[PDB]
This record gives sequence, structure tokens and C-alpha cells, in this order.
Amino acid sequence: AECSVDIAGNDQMQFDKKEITVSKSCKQFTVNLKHPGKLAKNVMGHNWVLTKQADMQGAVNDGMAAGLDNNYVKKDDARVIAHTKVIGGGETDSVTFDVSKLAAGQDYAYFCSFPGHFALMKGVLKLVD
Amino acid sequence: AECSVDIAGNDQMQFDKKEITVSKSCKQFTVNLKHPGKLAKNVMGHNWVLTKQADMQGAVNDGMAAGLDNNYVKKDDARVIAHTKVIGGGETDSVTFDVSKLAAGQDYAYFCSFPGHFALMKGVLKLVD
Ligand SMILES: [Cu+2]
Ligand SMILES: [Cu+2]
Repeated sequence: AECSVDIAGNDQMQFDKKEITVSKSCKQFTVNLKHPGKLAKNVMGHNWVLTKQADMQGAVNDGMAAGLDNNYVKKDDARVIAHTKVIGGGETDSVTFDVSKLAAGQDYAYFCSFPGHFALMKGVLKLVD
Repeated sequence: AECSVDIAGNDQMQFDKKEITVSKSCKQFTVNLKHPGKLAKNVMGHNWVLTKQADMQGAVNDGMAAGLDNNYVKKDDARVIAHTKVIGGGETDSVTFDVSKLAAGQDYAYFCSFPGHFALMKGVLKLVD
């Protein structure tokens, strides 16, 4: 038989092979692991979502619940001033919004609403002048 | 100032910018999001670890505790028949082991011991012939 196997991480963050067979006729067995480094949008996507600081947590929670189909943002969510699409690796998206939706001395947060990402992918947006 | 900003996911799964400035002299503001799709080994690495089925949970718990410098495998862990290094995107690693370490009528499992991967990155290794 063969005394080696090629196994890889896939774009779903699983092994491509759920089974390895080792023949008793093999003295030694060689496992070659590859990490292609490519993840599909459904497991590793990003967006950019803008809210008042106080509205972040509610918007993120309802955003996770809204699903990939809604770019992990609740449809017509009043707390969301602007958001991009959820994009995968090598992709781009742009969003334009009215600056009149911002007020001076208010705290604004941006985050990714892709489930679990708000913890790591956050920042502050400030109105200036 | 400008009425647009370029923001990107980075290899730590954070935004490259933690702060965005919008001048109130802008009528509209544009955010251009990029997803380069590249993650560093310290946040998205894989390995391949072989144990008896019954030893998986213990080996993975002690493995996560052992850290990246020990390839997320407890040094000299008796339950671990064989393991690769932890590798990052675009990388490869191999391990060879003696087939004499496997016995008939034992159940063998493999997994990735990179923290959080264990639930999705699993398979069965079967002695055959
Ligand atoms: Cu994200
Ligand atoms: Cu892994």
C-alpha cells in the first residue's frame, strides 16, 4: 500500500480528510500537513459597521442573529448609521453616509459584526472641526 | 481634510486603523474596506496530533496550555503517538512515526491542538490490511 498521506486545512477551517488509513505492511508512516491559508467568506468574513458607542452591543447581537444574507446587520436597524457588505479574502466594499448623521461630542464606535469579531475588530470614529 | 478613508483587516484579525476622523466640512464620508485574507501563525495556525480516541480531550487541553513554542503539545506527553509543528498560511510540515506504535482493535483519532480548532478539526486514523 501507500505509507504516506497529504492532509490540509481547508477553507471551512476543517481537515480536507476525516479518515487516514495506515497499512500494517508499512514500517513507518509519513503525514504531510499543508496550510493553504485561504478561508471562505462564511467562516472568515469582515464588514465595517458604525453606531453610537451605547448602541454597539445591541447592534452586534441583532447583527449576529440577522445572518450572512443581511451582512450580519439587522435589516433597517435604526442604530446603524452605515455598514459595508460582509466581504471575503481578496474582496473590497465601500459605504458612503451623510455626515449630518453625526453630532459633535457624541461617542461613535465602528466594528465588524461577523459573529465573534467585534471583540478584536473595533475602533472609535470622531467628528472633527 | 479628506472625505474618505481606506481601512483593512490585518494578520492579527484587527482593523489596521483604531481611529477614523470625519471633518464636519464633508457633506458625505466614504469608508473603503479591504480584506487581504492573510492571518499570522499566532492567530491562525494548524498542526496534526495523533492519539487514542479516549486520550484526545486530555491531550488537546494540556496541548493548548503548553503554548505555540511547544506546538500546542505538552512536552513528552505519553498520549501523543505523533504530531507536526504548528504551521501558518502557505507553510508545510511532515511527521513520520513507527506503525508498530499502532495496535489492532484500538480506536485512533487525529486533531489540531491550536486553541479553538479541536471542535471542527478532527478525524479517525485506522490500521488496515
Ligand atoms: Cu470580521
Ligand atoms: Cu488548526
